[PDB]
Amino acid sequence: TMSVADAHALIKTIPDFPTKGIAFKDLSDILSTPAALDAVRKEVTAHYKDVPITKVVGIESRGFILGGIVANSLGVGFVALRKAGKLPGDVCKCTFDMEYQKGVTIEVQKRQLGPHDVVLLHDDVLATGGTLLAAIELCETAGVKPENIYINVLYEIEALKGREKVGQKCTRLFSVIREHH
Amino acid sequence: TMSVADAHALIKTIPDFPTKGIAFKDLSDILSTPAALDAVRKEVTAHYKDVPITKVVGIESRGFILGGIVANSLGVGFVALRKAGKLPGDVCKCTFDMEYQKGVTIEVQKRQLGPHDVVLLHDDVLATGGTLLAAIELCETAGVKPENIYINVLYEIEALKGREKVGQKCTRLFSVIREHH
Ligand SMILES: Nc1ncnc2cc[nH]c12
Ligand SMILES: Nc1ncnc2cc[nH]c12
Repeated sequence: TMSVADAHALIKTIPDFPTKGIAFKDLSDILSTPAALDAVRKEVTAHYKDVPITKVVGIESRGFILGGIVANSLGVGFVALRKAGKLPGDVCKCTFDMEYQKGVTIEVQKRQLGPHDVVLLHDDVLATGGTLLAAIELCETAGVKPENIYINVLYEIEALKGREKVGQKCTRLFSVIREHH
Repeated sequence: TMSVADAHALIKTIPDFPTKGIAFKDLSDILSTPAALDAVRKEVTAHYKDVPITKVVGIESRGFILGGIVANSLGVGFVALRKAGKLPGDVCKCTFDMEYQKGVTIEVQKRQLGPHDVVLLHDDVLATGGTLLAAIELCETAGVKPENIYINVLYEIEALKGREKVGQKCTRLFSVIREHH
């Protein structure tokens, strides 16, 4: 059976992608390898076994794959947070900046979150933390209480100190894998 | 316990979205309601219980959520098919047209699929079938054999006869829910 470390070994670092100067972390092989995906999924689910999560909020398409898997594994519903224009109906919005794109607008359907929810935010990679900080804000504007937000990321690039950045709004941050030094 | 019909009742039809003249099928409430998501997931997994699927290929972000859930449930890897520019590394490409967007380019990482694979393509909604037809093409260019491709969609809008369109390349098409007449 593969371990989280084995999953880690499947990650590829692609230079100058999408734009030059950006070291892209390709997590694709963890997702296409069942034993590696199970290892990472189990790590997340065990971690929140005693946390009364009511919804998993996947941050953009990048967080949909494992986000959905975790939601179904925990037995809670999944809610998508997407760039503006993709979600229909009443929505809450917020504008932010991420590692290789500045001026993005995220949205969430108003009806999917509120005061009663305990949210597990999920993102594939934690870089500058701009996307996550914006995501916490959105959840809170929708009515989720600050103390009821937890964060999970598959891969953390500690060098960019995104953790401290996000720590201004949420300090319950669990990363499955951290970039090797 | 909710049934597939109950899941169906959670779907909302949004008029003139994203552009006027388009009747958008909002599947969001099935995904945020665990009992409805379980009902649909179970329907898909039972259906392919005896099919030797080796990979689930989710068609764009729209197919990532349930696509990932099905992949992990079946115990196979998940492979993303995305619009051009989003996937890094060597890729196979193809250009198509969908209900409210003409001139889209889809891609798949070359290394994720090949001759040995039995693919379950998954898309959230089957409309004109342009996206699916293009997806089958991509899989085949990557090396997947025509007889080794199966298709699953969560919701089928039969009125647009996408099924016959896709039937030119693949006739193994299972839709969980079909639009009411
Ligand atoms: N360096 C990086 N690698 C992979 N995904 C992201 C997303 C933001 N920054 C990234
Ligand atoms: N009418 C429609 N509703 C929801 N999703 C899609 C995707 C293509 N056409 C659609």
